[PDB]
Amino acid sequence: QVASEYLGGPGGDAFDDKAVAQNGDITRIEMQCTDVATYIKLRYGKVDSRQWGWGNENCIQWSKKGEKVVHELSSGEYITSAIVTYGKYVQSITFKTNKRTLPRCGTSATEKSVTVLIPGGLKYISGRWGCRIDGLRFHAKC
Amino acid sequence: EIASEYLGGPGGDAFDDKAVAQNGDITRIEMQCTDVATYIKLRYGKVDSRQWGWGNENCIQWSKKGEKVVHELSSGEYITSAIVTYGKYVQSITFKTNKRTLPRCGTSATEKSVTVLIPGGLKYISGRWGCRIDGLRFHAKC
Ligand SMILES: OC[C@H]1O[C@H](OC[C@H]2O[C@@H](O)[C@H](O)[C@@H](O)[C@@H]2O)[C@H](O)[C@@H](O)[C@@H]1O
Ligand SMILES: OC[C@H]1O[C@H](OC[C@H]2O[C@@H](O)[C@H](O)[C@@H](O)[C@@H]2O)[C@H](O)[C@@H](O)[C@@H]1O
Repeated sequence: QVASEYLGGPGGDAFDDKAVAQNGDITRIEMQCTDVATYIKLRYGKVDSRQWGWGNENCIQWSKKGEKVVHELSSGEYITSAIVTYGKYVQSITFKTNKRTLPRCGTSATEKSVTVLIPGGLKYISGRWGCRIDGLRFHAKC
Repeated sequence: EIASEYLGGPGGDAFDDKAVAQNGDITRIEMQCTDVATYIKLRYGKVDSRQWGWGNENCIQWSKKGEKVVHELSSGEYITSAIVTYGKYVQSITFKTNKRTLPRCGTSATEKSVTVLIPGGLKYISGRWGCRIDGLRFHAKC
């Protein structure tokens, strides 16, 4: 499908939820959130992706950890906007759906900012990960 | 049925290319470009819309005119995203296709920017126009 630019840095390892996303529309957003977003894990239909981020509890050597944040999406709800601040890593993520605006994951929003609009709803994400979210790319439905 | 938010201001007159777009897939982008974009005019198959912007030469009282740019799309090329900078008016537009990033229409600016994904490729545009492009909305094929 159509996809955004890659937003972030060259670290970590690549991930791509294309296949897992064939299980269904995004139904849930799970993230780990402190002054930065340290992982993301979407649910596609009934099937969670892997935890993309916070690879190891010893990641606490290099960033804060944060708290788990869960956003359950209702039937027919889809992500239509992502505001990302990023540099070497993704710093913060603000999602908005066709039904509501979700709180920012990552209280600091000082890095370069980009707003990606996804008419019809986000289908899935790809990017890079390790102890944090090194970068993200947003994929539309066609 | 999939369409972006409207990006721009309340001035000008509404336009909508839904009917003329029945003439075919977009084959050409014509714009007029100075420091800002002053009109847009897509070609649907063989058929142009009316010129959306630079209503008449008196508009030189309020902004520069600019020069005509034409991007010819090859068969099978479709517009997959647009980076739009806007406020009261559309300031600049950078179109991207499945094959290439195209030149921006308009130069650098301080206004708000968004990246619009256009799932399945752009079908047609709507918006508002007068002396320039008051706003744009992207209607996708998905
Ligand atoms: O996902 C971010 C980052 O995770 C891993 O690196 C963790 C830290 O390793 C230290 O050696 C380094 O000084 C820190 O900057 C790193 O955050 C992973 O190896 C790396 O590729 C990822 O970018
Ligand atoms: O599409 C831009 C604009 O075109 C027309 O207005 C031209 C200018 O008129 C002046 O009176 C005004 O002070 C300027 O801001 C305008 O650019 C049109 O009438 C208007 O609706 C459109 O917004």
